[PDB]
Amino acid sequence: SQVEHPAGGYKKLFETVEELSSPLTAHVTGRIPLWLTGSLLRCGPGLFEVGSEPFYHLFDGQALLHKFDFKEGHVTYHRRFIRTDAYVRAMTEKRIVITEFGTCAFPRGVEVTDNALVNIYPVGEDYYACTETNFITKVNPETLETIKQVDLCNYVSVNGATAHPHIENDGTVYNIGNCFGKNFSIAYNIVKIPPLQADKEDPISKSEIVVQFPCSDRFKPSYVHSFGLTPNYIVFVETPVKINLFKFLSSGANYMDCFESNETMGVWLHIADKKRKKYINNKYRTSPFNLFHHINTYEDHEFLIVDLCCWKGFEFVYNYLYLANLRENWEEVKKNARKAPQPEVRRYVLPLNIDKADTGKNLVTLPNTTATAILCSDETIWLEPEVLFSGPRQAFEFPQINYQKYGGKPYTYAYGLGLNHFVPDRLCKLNVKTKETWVWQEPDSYPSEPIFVSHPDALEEDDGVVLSVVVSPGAGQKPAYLLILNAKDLSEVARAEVEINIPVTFHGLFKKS
Amino acid sequence: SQVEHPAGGYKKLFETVEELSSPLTAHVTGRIPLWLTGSLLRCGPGLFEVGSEPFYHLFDGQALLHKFDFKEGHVTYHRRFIRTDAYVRAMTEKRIVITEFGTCAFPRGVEVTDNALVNIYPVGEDYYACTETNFITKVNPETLETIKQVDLCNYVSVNGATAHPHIENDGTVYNIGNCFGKNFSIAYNIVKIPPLQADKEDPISKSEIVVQFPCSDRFKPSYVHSFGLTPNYIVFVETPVKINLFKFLSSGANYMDCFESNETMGVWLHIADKKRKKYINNKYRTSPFNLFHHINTYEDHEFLIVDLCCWKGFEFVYNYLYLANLRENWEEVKKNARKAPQPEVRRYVLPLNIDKADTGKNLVTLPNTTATAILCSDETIWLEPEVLFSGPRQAFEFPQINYQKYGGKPYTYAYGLGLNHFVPDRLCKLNVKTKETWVWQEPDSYPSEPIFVSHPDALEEDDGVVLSVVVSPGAGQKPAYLLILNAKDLSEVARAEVEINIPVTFHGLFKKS
Ligand SMILES: [Fe+2]
Ligand SMILES: [Fe+2]
Repeated sequence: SQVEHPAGGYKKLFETVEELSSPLTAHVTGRIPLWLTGSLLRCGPGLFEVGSEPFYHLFDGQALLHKFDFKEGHVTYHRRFIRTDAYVRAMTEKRIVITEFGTCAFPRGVEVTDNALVNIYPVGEDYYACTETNFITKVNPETLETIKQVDLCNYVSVNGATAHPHIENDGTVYNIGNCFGKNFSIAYNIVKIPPLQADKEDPISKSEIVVQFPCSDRFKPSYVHSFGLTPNYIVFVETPVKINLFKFLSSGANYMDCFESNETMGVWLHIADKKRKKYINNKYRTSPFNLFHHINTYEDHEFLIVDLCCWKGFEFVYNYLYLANLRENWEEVKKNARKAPQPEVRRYVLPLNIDKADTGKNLVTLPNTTATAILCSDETIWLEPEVLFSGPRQAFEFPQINYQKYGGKPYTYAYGLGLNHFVPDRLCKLNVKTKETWVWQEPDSYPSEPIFVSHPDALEEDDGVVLSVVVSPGAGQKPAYLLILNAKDLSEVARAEVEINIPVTFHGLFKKS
Repeated sequence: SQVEHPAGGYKKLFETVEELSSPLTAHVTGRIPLWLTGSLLRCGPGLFEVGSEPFYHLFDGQALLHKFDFKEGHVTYHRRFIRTDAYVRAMTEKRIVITEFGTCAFPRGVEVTDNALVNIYPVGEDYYACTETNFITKVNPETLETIKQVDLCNYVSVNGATAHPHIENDGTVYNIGNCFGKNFSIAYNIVKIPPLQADKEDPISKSEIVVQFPCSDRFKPSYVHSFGLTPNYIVFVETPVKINLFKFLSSGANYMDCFESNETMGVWLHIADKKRKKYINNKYRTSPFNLFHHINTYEDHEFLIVDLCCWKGFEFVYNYLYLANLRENWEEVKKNARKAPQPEVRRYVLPLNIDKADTGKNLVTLPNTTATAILCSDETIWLEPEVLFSGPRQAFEFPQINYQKYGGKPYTYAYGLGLNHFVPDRLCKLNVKTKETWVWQEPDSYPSEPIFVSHPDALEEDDGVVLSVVVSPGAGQKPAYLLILNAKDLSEVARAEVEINIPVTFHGLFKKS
């Protein structure tokens, strides 16, 4: 179970690469399924230094857009840097011009980064690469050309937005960002972008605030990375990782310098009625953790099931993700993670109906969970999770599901990237009911978030494949490849090898063609 | 996994029986191991009503002492009521005379029960049956005669004592009970009874207070059921189940009426240096749970590993253990448990060395756990467990280990009784490192706490058997039997059937002969 990486091949995930001018034909081993037709689109950093000025953090390198195309069993690979302000101005001036998450730039107002290195998602007929700021970047998903920059503040009152909007079957987009909501107060706004309507105009110009969540601290919003969505409810988790706005507006500093941990609050969970557009005043509380990715959320009788990838503790996990740390040799990478928060997959169960006559008791009356929710006299509901996966410094992270058909609904399976002291080195499948797992790994191979693609005529939940981009440096070996696994048991079906390196990618999607 | 008991045979665990005048030869099926030589001694209630006056709670029925003897593959069974004050006076007066845990008796000073229905343990050359009060009862382990009543208050300043003293290899006994310790204050005392010394006098007359733990509340001690012991440390867990002494001394009421839950404190964990006899001022804190049984505790580098059978929530679990509830039909037993705390086996890891320079970080630097301990600025150490077993209303309870050789030391295996909505219906083995489990169960069979007995030539931790007393009522069937399982995989080795019923038993021991 404890796998070692003494060769240090994971360092290639963080080495600069060049863009291609046209797509590259990939060498196929095994058999690419013939129904797999479309484009795997993924974002990540590709330039980790501008000349002699280095980027310091994992989330600083300049956005590179990757694409693997699949048709009739053949595969191509293409990549282009996103022509953002951050990238363009850095190429023009031959230096780092915009301040990135953990890299301050040396020398009009505050120039917020639009380095869209995190994720890509559809709004209407368009696709937008994003990071976590107010700026998103329209891209062409066939050529990978950078179409335009969009400033979300032109359309709605929010200071940022997550790279994990939820998208319903009709194309309706929901997302969360903090704002200066009320009188002398901070809040978090849920924005809804409708699908493309008859009049064919930009759906973003029809953005609106659906509902607002209160903040635990008047002047300090929590860092929100993702959130939960069901047909009827929105779920938001407020962690003790706080953004100090006073400290940001003072400054030259970077984004990381403005984060702090609130030691006493623990985690507050909030639910809103999605259709009635109304915050529900249920004071759900639990112990402290970092949270980046919701796995999935759904309704079961009068309860919300909330599956989370947690990190136990209140220190901000991103402190362990500086490039210097991740480029260290293996023994030192392990040492660096010794005092880090511990990863754990957790199921929380939130009762929707709080009856006073149950004060002091466990309200989770469901038959198939060990999660609990205690109603206290002060009207807080204290929650304990059911643990679904727990491995020592072995994270099930970057979770993916059969989203289109089981997102926001009762489900059984999640796929994830396994992180070993923060270094990605395996792919995982988790049965969230039985807790059985499947694993894929090979020595000296470092994979990316697995994306699920259904067989188009699937009736079962895991009838399909997962795709992952893998780096595998070494003598007598192709430096990278696209991996295709059978979603049933994570056995290898095919892989598509390329002869150039591919750096780390965070998120992406499969666009059926 | 969800086993049903529509026939309601579990009710026989709570039906009055008669004592025997001499031992009964048991009918053997399979093969009793020839090295198994000695006496299985177990305590439990055997009289659930005095004439027409009923006892109400599981911990009220009058103490019955059971014994299965093993020699050269043959088995006898014997049982006698313990001639306590509670029992004797009830037979004399033809009514309930002493107030039991959940049964008040109708008409100075305060007459505290000596109903020794819980456990039996050795002190020097003697054996004592006990409950949780200041009165313990010397018994003869061969004849099952009741020798004498001992009032612990004659020897040491404590108001009670648990039924789970720890006993070292040399015979030294440690235990915990609360006391009016300091000025205007409550505390908990650790008492040590030495082994039988040269002068041959009663070791109890040489009892002494080793160390004292402070209380979270000035006038309200927590209910303490058991505690942890290693070669060098004592571990005590202070739960939010509190005893209200003011409410007790006011009263006619019973013991149960004086319990309450503190909603805000959570759980406080305390450690004392055993050899230097000194409380260590480390403020370990975690979320609320009920706790009855420590599984085992041990030292690993500079950390205490603390394995616990927990119930998630602060409502007192004993509220669900009234005889009326446990005698209900199956569907109503399940309904009654719907809002109960959820059982969970948990490993906590307590750092012994708290360095201020790690404030805000996880101090658990061990490689093979996901347990964490966060050092806060206010100097509390917040703890999160590693979950070892978690099943919906399915408790791994009444834990036992290879105590003599692995108690207080690094270990791998625990055995337990599986409770299904509080009804015992299976036997379990847990590998505390890998989390693999083994299960024994048969329809309509309701077993007792499994006791481990080692093979004389054992090379490994689980080389031996577990013994359990099982009730199995029904047509064409022996109403009860002693079950012998192989500790390796919990496969059946033998059983020793008797033709009379055997009610529920709580704890006991095997006395090698
Ligand atoms: Fe993310
Ligand atoms: Fe007990």
